[PDB]
Amino acid sequence: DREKQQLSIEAARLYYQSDYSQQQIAEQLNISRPTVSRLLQYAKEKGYVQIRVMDPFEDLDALGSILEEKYGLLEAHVVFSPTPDYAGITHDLSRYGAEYMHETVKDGDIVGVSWGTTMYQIAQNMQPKQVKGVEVVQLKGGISHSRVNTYSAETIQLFAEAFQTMPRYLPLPVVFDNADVKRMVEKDRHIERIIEMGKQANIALFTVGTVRDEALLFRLGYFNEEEKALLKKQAVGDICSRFFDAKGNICSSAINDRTIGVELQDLRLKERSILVAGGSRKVSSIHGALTGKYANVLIIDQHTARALVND
Amino acid sequence: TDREKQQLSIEAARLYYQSDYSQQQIAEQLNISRPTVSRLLQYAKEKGYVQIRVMDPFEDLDALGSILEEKYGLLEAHVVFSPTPDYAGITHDLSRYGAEYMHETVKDGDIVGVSWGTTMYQIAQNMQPKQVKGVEVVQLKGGISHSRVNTYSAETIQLFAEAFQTMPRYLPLPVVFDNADVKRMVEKDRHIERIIEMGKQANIALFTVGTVRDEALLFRLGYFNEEEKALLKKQAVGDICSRFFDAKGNICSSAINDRTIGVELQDLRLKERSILVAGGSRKVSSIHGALTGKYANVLIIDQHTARALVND
DNA sequence: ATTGAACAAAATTTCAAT
DNA sequence: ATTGAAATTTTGTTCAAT
Repeated sequence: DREKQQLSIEAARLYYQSDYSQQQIAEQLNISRPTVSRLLQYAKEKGYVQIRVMDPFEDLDALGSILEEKYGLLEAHVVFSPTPDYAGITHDLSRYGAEYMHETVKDGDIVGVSWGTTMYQIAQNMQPKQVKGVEVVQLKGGISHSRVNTYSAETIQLFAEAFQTMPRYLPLPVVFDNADVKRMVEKDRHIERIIEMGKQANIALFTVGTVRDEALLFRLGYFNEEEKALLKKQAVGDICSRFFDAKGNICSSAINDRTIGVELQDLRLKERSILVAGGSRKVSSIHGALTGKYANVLIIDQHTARALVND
Repeated sequence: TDREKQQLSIEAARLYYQSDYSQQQIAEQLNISRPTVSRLLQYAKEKGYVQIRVMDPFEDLDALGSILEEKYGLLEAHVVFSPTPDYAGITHDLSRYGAEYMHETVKDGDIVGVSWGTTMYQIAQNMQPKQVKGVEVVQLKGGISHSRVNTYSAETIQLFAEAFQTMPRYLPLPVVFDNADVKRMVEKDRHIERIIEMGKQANIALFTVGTVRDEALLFRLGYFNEEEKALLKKQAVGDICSRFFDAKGNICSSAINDRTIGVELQDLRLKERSILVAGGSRKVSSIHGALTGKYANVLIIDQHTARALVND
């Protein structure tokens, strides 16, 4: 009684799993084209072919709402990434970072920047704007040397150009050998306004770093091999090379007190402190940072965002 | 790459399908052109926004797989839909599934044996690159001096290697030696044996079954010297790795298969996953003899050939 | 219930413009 | 690149036709 059902199931499939024409189907079945159309209608009617309007948008909205409540943030943006490998996440996040900055930055904003290959990516997306009275400042200390390009210079430059301003560098190394040295530098007439502008910034954009032995800070030699072994133990991640713990506290003030850059606690004051991070290799650093309540805007992927809530 | 267009596009697709609205109609509510609406719908399908699934009695597909999954004692049986019953049409579709399966299957530190074949090469091309490490990929099948079609042997194993962040282990030997003694002491050469041994160590194996007709050039390259060509034609049903067998999956002539190069057949049964991709209306006899020989424990086959199998 | 020419409404897609 | 207009198939739909 049901050799028709089989045909309807057979023909309907060809027209959906082969991208076949109605007339393509009528050829092999040696039947009329109108008949084939009727068969397809019949299959839809009894539900041999069922159609679904999956919309991840809704999912992402709600997930964000949880992170907003969980860590008490102003904004949480969950960005869809098709892949959970680090690279794919980075790219998708980066491009959203760009868009957000473009939408967010208004005439007369004071914008603090950092460097990082993360940070560079967000910048690279064009994000140009006819904005006025905007200034852009370096928040993170620099290097003597590195095996990879830091892209530090170009990073802040591109930000500047895009905002019809020019860069305020912080022309200092990330770490001084001695704390007294560090104190006396930050007080210099010129240096101080740069740090002060750092603190004045109403926008701040940064990533959090990893603990892998492939970290730039580990490689470059401004840290004791002996102390790094101890420091790594107590430090989940870093923002601008100030290291925190699983509760967001400075793991070592001894070392932090000889580290250059705007101060972590300053971040809490800022009208928008924007963390972009993601990647399942980084989840440890993100929890610490949000616990420290250093960000009030979070940009994160759904892989990492899932791992943060469901834990 | 706009949040609004993704939202607007999906809403329109939702409207067109769910409430059964015409593109013209959708264009009314959205106050846009009819062509635009059509493009939006295409975009939604493209990014997988709208998903269409076809359901049926299990016989048609799925269980169609389980019945022989259990009949031949195979671990896995995958029946792939092909819109047509000719070889090319089937091969193409099987090939693409082959690629996907390998991508899902191959894990860090696998030993992967492959072969060559017009079949094998398409699976190879449709292979997806993968973030995997410690993987090794080895040649299981002997080679040729010459052929009228390109064997694609080299590129086949190369593409597999590249995709798995390893490099190729070739077997630099002819498929057949004139004399069995020659063959034996070649296999014992310290360099060669590492390769054959790695062949036996492989926990994954991927191969097709060449039919009697297919290896007519094996017949035609002066091997088997004909007095054996006859013996093989009538008896053998197929050939995996240019080794032959009969309908009950048994080496047809051990005399001949003792001067043949490649990873031994019986080794295939030992492997954690031995994956046969074959199908085709003209090629069922071979599959019959390969699955009976208990060589494969994973089968990838089309529905035309799969039904013809259950008709024994 | 059921074909299928012939017609008729419905998407596809090039063509031109912005 | 994008949007509509315009033409062309592509899907549906009346009609009993040869």
